Amino acid sequence: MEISETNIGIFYVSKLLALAPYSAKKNSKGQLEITRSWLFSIYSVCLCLIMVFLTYRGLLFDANSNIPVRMKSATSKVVTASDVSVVVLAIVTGVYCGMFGLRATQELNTRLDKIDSTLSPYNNVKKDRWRAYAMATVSLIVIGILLGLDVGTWVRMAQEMEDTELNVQWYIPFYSLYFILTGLHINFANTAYGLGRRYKRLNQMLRTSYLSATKNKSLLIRAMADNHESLGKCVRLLSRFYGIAVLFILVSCLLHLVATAYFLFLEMLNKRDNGYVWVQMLWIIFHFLRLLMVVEPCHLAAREARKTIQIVCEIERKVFEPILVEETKKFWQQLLVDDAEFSASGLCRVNRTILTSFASAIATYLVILIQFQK
Amino acid sequence: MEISETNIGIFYVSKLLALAPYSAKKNSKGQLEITRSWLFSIYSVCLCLIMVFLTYRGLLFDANSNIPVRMKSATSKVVTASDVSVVVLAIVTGVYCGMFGLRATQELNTRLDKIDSTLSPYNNVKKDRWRAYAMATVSLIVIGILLGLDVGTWVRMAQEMEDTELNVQWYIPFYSLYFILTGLHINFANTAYGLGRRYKRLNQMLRTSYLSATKNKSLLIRAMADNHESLGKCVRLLSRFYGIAVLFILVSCLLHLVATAYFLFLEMLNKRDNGYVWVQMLWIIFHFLRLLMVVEPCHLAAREARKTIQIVCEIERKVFEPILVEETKKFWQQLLVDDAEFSASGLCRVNRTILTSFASAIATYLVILIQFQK
Amino acid sequence: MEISETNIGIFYVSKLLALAPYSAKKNSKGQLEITRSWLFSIYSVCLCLIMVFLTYRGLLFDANSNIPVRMKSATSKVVTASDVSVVVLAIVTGVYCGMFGLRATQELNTRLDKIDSTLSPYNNVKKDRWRAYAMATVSLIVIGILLGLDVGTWVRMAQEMEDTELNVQWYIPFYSLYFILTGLHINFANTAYGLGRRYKRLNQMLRTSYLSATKNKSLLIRAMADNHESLGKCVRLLSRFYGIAVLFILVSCLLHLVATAYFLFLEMLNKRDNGYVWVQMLWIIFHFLRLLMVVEPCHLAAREARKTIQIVCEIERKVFEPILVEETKKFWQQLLVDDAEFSASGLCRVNRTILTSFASAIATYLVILIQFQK
Amino acid sequence: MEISETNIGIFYVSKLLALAPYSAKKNSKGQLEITRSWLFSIYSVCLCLIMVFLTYRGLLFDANSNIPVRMKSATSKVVTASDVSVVVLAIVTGVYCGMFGLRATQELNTRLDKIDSTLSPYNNVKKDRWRAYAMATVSLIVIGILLGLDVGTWVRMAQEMEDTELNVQWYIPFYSLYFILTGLHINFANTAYGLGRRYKRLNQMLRTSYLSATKNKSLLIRAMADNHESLGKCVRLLSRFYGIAVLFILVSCLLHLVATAYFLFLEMLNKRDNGYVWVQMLWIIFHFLRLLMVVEPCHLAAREARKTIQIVCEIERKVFEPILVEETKKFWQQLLVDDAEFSASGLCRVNRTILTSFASAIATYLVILIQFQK
Ligand SMILES: OC[C@H]1O[C@](O)(CO)[C@@H](O)[C@@H]1O
Ligand SMILES: OC[C@H]1O[C@](O)(CO)[C@@H](O)[C@@H]1O
Ligand SMILES: OC[C@H]1O[C@](O)(CO)[C@@H](O)[C@@H]1O
Ligand SMILES: OC[C@H]1O[C@](O)(CO)[C@@H](O)[C@@H]1O
Repeated sequence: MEISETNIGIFYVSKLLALAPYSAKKNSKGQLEITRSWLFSIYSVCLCLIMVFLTYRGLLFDANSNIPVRMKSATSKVVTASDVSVVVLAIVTGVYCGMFGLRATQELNTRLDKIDSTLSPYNNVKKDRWRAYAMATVSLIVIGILLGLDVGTWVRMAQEMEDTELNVQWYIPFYSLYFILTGLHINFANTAYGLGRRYKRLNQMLRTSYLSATKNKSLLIRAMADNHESLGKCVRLLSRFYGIAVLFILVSCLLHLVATAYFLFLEMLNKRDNGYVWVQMLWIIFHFLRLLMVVEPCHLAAREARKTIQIVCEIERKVFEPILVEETKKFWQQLLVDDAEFSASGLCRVNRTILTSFASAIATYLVILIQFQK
Repeated sequence: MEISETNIGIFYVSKLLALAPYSAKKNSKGQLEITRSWLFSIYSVCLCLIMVFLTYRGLLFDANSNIPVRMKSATSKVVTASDVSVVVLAIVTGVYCGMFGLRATQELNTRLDKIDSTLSPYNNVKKDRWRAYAMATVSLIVIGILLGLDVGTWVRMAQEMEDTELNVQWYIPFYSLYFILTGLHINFANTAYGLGRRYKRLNQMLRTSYLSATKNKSLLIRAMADNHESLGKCVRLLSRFYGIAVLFILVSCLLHLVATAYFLFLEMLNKRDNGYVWVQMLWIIFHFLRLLMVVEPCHLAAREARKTIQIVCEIERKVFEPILVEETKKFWQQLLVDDAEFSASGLCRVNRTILTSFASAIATYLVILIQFQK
Repeated sequence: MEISETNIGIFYVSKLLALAPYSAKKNSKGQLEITRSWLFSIYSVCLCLIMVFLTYRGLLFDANSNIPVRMKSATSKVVTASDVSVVVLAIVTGVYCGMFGLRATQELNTRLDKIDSTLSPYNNVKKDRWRAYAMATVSLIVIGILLGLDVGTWVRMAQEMEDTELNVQWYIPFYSLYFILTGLHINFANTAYGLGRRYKRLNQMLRTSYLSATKNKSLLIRAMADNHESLGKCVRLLSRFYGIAVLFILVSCLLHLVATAYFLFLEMLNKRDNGYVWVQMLWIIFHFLRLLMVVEPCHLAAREARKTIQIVCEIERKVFEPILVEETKKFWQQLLVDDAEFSASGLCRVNRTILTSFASAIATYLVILIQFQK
Repeated sequence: MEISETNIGIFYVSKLLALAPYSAKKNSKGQLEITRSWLFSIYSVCLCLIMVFLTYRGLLFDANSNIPVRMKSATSKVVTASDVSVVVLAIVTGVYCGMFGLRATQELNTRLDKIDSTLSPYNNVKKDRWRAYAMATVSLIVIGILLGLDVGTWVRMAQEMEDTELNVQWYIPFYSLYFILTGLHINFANTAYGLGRRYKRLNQMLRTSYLSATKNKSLLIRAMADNHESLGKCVRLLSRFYGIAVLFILVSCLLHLVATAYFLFLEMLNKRDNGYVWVQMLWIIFHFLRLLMVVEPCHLAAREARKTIQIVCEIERKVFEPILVEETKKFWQQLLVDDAEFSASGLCRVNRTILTSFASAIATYLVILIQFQK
């Protein structure tokens, strides 16, 4: 995860949501330093364990309730349990990654500091801060009104048939855990989008400074080679930090994209109220947007990294000095060798192609289950 | 999309079908210039919106009609809605690509002009114009008689049980939108086939001029290197212009190849008239041909681009001059680096392998659905 | 397809089976010449058309017979029609490839002649002839007793309930077409195995002559580079000749591996005679062996082609002369560039990985269909 | 398989379990020599044949018993037969690989001896021996208590309804064969983990000795190039030795991960005793751990092999001598050329991506079968 004074609200939100128990303390030479927060580590572990235990306790309390609200069936129980358990797994993986990842975070931030140090000409900070804050605020607000609307529609259905108020607020830990899931998505989307933006700036350096004695050109070549190595290693560091968390996030998103669609189809077939149908449509849209927050930044970063050698050849021809050509040859050898694709801890490569495979899964399941219903 | 006086009827047809609101005006130095047509942009947006609203209005009017003609079932409604909605999505994506794509079209045509400028020896214009016009006319005619036959068979079935004339002409916007889909297929097939033909000419240059002082050979090497870069970038420009349109076209084609087959199987099982069965067989053949108009040109272009280094090695050995060998080394470095595969906006690579995967999908669905029917 | 005096019986059998209407006439300078046989081309087209029409006529005659023997059901009809039609498609594709492939065959044989010309030290002809003749004889004999056993078991079942003799010999064209399918498999297996054996000899040249003035070493380097180009181009020529025929062969083999397994499962569930069960087990084994006659030779050829640069590096280090090192550098550049994987006309790459995918299909279908039966 | 005095207990256990009929005899010059044990080869073949015949005899004896214990159904019979037969196939493949693999084992051990000879600085033997012995003991113990618990729960269920003691001990050969399967897993996990650890040491050599006259640096470069070749060839030797055994192990693991899950779901639906449910949960966990003993070591080895050129570039820049740079260029050419991914005899590449595909299979089957049950 990325820690910087460009956008420190994201780090504070992640720490609040028990996903980054860290401390951001400066020294005199700038260089924001990330240290382990022992007071916040125990807070994160306690909050994660308490929230998971609470949502599971509410889950089995609804299951054992006299009139169940959310899980009253042989199949509704299984699907609701799968949804809650996959959300719990995503939360636990995010907390585990944020806890035992201090060294990876420190190394990634140290590399990013040197990356930003030599990217001055197109280092526009205000726009980056505004974009990051807007993305975080929009994500938190959309999930806030989504959880509020979900509470409202479930309250409406429960009151349709202490009545049910405690039965429906038994899922408050579930929505609190959804909040932590949104925070984890915010963190990963910020880090990957920052890596992609730095790759864009790296591509821009060679695109404008060269395709427009002279040892400054050789210095720029060496600095950009170091920058491309640092970005390629930062992608690997991110894959070490949130690789399994992103895997479980993708699994949760696929499971939700299947289960919410199945619930919407069943509810439409039963010819019930329009509120639950609209809420499930909003949930499907939100799940699609959530999926377009992990595959999209990784795809952008990989595509921008791949677009460096294709411009490096241009300097390879548009050079005459015997030293700068050798330097560009080394850079070309790098880009022939380097590969900066995000990996979900080695199981899969996160990019837009997943969007196809997920569909190839969903269009399968939605073809099977529906045909079993009718 | 490609604009040239070699075949200007395709551009005029695309502009008529609300898919290319552009103006082709020359200057004195040849160089056909493509400008944004503000009068035609509003016409395109109005036609697209009106056509989509009209086909949807007819869709729900048939659904709410006293005796529905095309959608009278719980499953027929869903499948017909899926077909109409996927056609609508393809049309909307094509219009959106043709509207917000002026810069990409201008850059692609500017690059293609320089490509054709230095490909004189095998620049045969009359055959290219005849082939493009024949392909466009055949596509439009086949879809015309197909829509006419579909109107006829649906009229026959509707009259089998204002009677039904307004109910059956409620789908005239649907067939008008199918016409725009055919026009979009024509446009993409023309552009991709032109890129492939230029790749073939590029391969022919090095295949005949070298495998048969002398600085003309070095000049030809440099010109062909520039040509291969321009073609590789033109493939990327096309992937930027029609990348998502081709994705939605492939999705529509897969959905139709499944739905038309399911309808044919159901209709054969019900033992009804032979006209609808033959019309659906023709529709399946047309959908297969439509699929063999996006994967086929992209596959041809990629295969012809891949067949350049495999001939570049021949000059790499069949050269003696110290400068021409270095030039061929740079060209070889390009072809080792370059990749000219069309991408459907990053989700998938369009080639003949899709034909396999589509089958692996269809043979799945046609195995499931049929087993659910029997 | 490969024509040589090393094994001319395979070519004669292929010509007899309407799969190679060619003439093998020598000139004084050795160099067996393949010419188009106009007398045999019309024979091949007539035999193919007559056989296809005859098997289809018998198919619909059994379907319309008073007591059908092989197709008396709603599903048995469909599965039997699929089997017969896929066999017919394979036969038609093989005949079409053998007819409009004179130029490809001539070029492939011309390249193979030069390949064998400079592979003298390990050119062992008697073993190659014996292996090819044994493979062809074993394939023909196994299919002969398989068709005989199939005739016997179907006669037994038909007589269990002109009685049925004409109804059961209505499928004699089907088994005659199976004979042509076996001949096509023999042809492709001979050609691909010859390409693989020549790749093995090429790998052996560099493995023994170098890893054991001296311009003979440079001559050997140049000759082996030419040989590797000729083999890589011969693989492409074979992919042009039998690319679609191999695709339809793989489709037929997958369809048969599914259908025969489904029939065996159904017959075991019905608790009928053991003869049909054993015949279907033999048919499944034969279909598996048939599949291990297209993926196996292509996989062997690709694996042996890939094992050339991995030994080329050895000479790259074990050389001292400034000219031989440059020659080995060119050879290494080839093997870095070259790719000699057989392609089924671009849809898929034929290798052992298909064996996995086929299973991933079969284990799917055999899981679905069976669960639908019980 | 790896034979060394570092861990000789694994070899002795494998020989005892009829998976390595070899003899480890030293000569005076160290260099542990592996010879074929004719006394142990016949013992291995007899034990394998007797065990397979015994488990099959017990299988059909339970099937033909008056009151079947494990297979009393139309589907339970099929699933139990599939499990037992896939275990038998894995055992037979392991025995066949261990018998006809003397040359491959000898070559692999000879290469590994030279690998370990020049890896002295980080050659820590005590930790390697402790880790290997602990892994083997833990695997054997976990499978021992698992088979004991399985015997106990099956005895409990059988006594719930000579009573059944001989019927339940009719599966003692099945659990004895499971022991041999565990031994095969131990052998492959030891060999692949040793290859990965040697790759780690190779990566460490260049990571510490260079990234910290001088011909010792060139000597180290040459030695590490030879080491990387030897490791790449040792991976190929392992793929030759246990390639098909690992394929059948993966097939068995997938079949078990599906069948045990189906049994657990059915047993939970039937609302039976908790002991069988907990035993099946333990079996699922053990099968997952077994799967994380073939994909995990191969993935680690491939990932560590891929992390060599990415550090080789560092010496490529951090060198000044004209000879050491040329040596590093040759090493870079290797790592650009080399590929050290384990292959299951060419059908598939064993890595963590399989974990995804297996899930994509399981999540399919568990979606189908369950929907067929309800
Ligand atoms: O409660 C929120 C979660 O449960 C569902 O609403 C099920 O209807 C899912 O769509 C969503 O992920
Ligand atoms: O109306 C044309 C469209 O609707 C169908 O005819 C359904 O029968 C499809 O085959 C076709 O794509
Ligand atoms: O007639 C031979 C063909 O038909 C079947 O026997 C069906 O039982 C198939 O197994 C085989 O391919
Ligand atoms: O007997 C052990 C084997 O049989 C099962 O227990 C079936 O319940 C499997 O889980 C296991 O692989």
